[PDB]
Amino acid sequence: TTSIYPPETSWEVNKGMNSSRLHKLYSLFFDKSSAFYLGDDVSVLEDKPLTGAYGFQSKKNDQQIFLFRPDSDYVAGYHVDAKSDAGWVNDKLDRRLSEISEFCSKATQPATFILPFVEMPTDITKGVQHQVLLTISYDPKSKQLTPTVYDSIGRDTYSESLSSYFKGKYRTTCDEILTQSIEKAIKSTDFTLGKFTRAAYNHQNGNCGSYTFRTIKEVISSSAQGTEVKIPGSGYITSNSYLTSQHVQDIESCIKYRNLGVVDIESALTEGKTLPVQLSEFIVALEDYGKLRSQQSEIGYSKTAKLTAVELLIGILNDIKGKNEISESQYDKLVKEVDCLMDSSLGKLVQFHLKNLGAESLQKLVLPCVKFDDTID
Amino acid sequence: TTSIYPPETSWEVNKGMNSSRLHKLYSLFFDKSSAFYLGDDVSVLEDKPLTGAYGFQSKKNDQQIFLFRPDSDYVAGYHVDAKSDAGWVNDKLDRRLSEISEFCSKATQPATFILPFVEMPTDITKGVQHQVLLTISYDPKSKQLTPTVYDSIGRDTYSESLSSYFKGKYRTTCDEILTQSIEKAIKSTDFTLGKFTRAAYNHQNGNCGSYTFRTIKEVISSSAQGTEVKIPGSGYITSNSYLTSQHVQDIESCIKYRNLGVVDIESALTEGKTLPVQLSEFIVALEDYGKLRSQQSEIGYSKTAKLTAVELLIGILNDIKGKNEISESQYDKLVKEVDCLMDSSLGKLVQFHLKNLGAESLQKLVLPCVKFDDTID
Ligand SMILES: [Ba+2]
Ligand SMILES: [Ba+2]
Ligand SMILES: [Ba+2]
Ligand SMILES: [Ba+2]
Repeated sequence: TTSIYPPETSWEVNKGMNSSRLHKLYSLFFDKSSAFYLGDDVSVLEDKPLTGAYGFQSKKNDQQIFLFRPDSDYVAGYHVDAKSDAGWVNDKLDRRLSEISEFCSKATQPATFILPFVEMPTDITKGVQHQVLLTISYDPKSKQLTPTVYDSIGRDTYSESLSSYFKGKYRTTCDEILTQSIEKAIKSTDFTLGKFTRAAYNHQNGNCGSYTFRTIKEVISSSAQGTEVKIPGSGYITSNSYLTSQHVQDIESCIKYRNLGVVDIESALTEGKTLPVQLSEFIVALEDYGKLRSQQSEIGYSKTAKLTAVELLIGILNDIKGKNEISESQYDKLVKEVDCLMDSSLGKLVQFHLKNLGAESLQKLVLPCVKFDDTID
Repeated sequence: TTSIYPPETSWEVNKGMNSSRLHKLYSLFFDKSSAFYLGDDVSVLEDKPLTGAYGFQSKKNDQQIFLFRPDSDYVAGYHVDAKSDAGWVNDKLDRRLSEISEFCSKATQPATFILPFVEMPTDITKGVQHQVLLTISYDPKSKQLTPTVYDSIGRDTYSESLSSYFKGKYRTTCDEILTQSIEKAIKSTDFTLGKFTRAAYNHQNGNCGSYTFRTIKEVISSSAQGTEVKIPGSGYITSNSYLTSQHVQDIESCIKYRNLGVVDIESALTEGKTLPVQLSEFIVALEDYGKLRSQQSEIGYSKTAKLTAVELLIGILNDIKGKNEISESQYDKLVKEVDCLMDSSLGKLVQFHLKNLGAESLQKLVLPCVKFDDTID
């Protein structure tokens, strides 16, 4: 168990997802600068905790929404070979299903449970893991609950499609073992099991993670009321309108440039709070850029140039955090390095932080806190 | 512990290396069709086993060569931040170093120990692991032994180079902790420690694995006698001449198309044997192609077309293995699918296997074993 979610500079959406990153992204849900912001609901009065998840009262409804914090251990393996057994669900995931069942056994209000999880083939050697989303909606008056999976990799086109017969020899997904796990989680045969369905969308053939996150937003908002809206018809025209570029830079800037504790997040979705960006984060980001840039592995600006720049910027940033102040000479030295710190990736980092610090530039940011006298060097 | 090394179709060199694959590649060392073939030496008379490694008497020398079977656990982590401590070496790797030291404490003949291992930064979040190679050469009359590391990622160019000063703030490699582990492995202060050196070659910035394998070959052959020959001067002109395309298709075809037990390998380097390709392998390869092709994830031929083809080919291949025979009708059905089974990747697979089965084509391969009568459908 590790408790911080560092800035991963040089991370991009095509570089794939994991439980920690996804959880970090959760912080966006209450940030109004963000297109993932839910002003569609509020938190659940401090009761009914349902461990592992964050609760939400609908502002527009009597409907309650429980979104699970992601887990390295929510995983479903499936056997692609169909002579083999359908698969396994990880005993924690199974556990959470049993727990939903038990939350619903006593529930006076309609609920929706949103669990993100990883779906993988275990026969083959690739072991592509794709980020994927389960939601279970329960109605008390209807005495029943309906499973659904939202799958981003839902490409396949007729040429690459599978015949009814060959489907018999080959599993492309974990639906068999998963439905099994669910009808196992409820049996007093207490509940009617609504039909299991799977929502696929356009042509992915590892961006799955980010679509999953977007879908969580869509799934929550759409539950204040309204049908579920995803790409391939019954929704958005294109994948690009659905997950917009403003959704993307939001996600990327979050992962790429921020340093967030898990406590900070937990508080943030418990109290319906936004997490503003501390200056300490700017410093950590710079440091990580710094470490990564110095690497050799997987009047233009050089490595030692970039590094001296980061060193100096870091220094100044600290002396600002230090009570204290900046000195004239230091301001000059920064000015010489400004055009370098605004260059490329490092620039994007810096612009992110200046934007969220309420400063137009490095000079503007740094200009107060400077002590002057007379003529200085 | 898993004991087979399946064919990974769709694997390519740019897709990176691991302990099992690398070990599988070891099988090429005695195959004369292969450019990795050592007709430069023979095995060690069955004595002096030095557990974990394979021994070799030099045909041209009194020199002994011990190449280690790779391990998921031979790993060196290093801290890129230099205010931090240099790193860690995995207690197994350390263990093997202590064991070399002890083999050399009693040794009457000059030896060279070749250990492949993975080198990684632990501060940063990427955790790029790059396949890398240690060799330790001991002389009894010189009372001493010399460490060397061969590093393929040895790119960096002056712009992306690191100043003497910034080297002080940043580690790009595991040399510090590694040299430490070595001078720790010998202290009675019994041995003189030859100077630790590191051989880098051209411009990689994850092919590292395959270069490492090539280097093992170079390191072994070059030890029958001769200086060590790698790319950046003191060797081959270009990386492409060093690791030739004939080296590459050898490696790829090995990983991609073969099914090899670890027992088969162990025997093969113990007895100096070649492993010819069983027909069973062809069948396994086809099956794996089959599984992977049916997947949706990370008059032209369709998925269901390709699959029916594989199904039929597999069927026929089995009936061949089954004592038994093929039937006329079956031969026809194959003929209809021939142009499909020769297409693209599947084709490359099939051509690999036909080449190593002593058959010009599918029809030629399958043509005996067919029973005829009169006019058949
Ligand atoms: Ba289970
Ligand atoms: Ba039923
Ligand atoms: Ba150790
Ligand atoms: Ba010394």
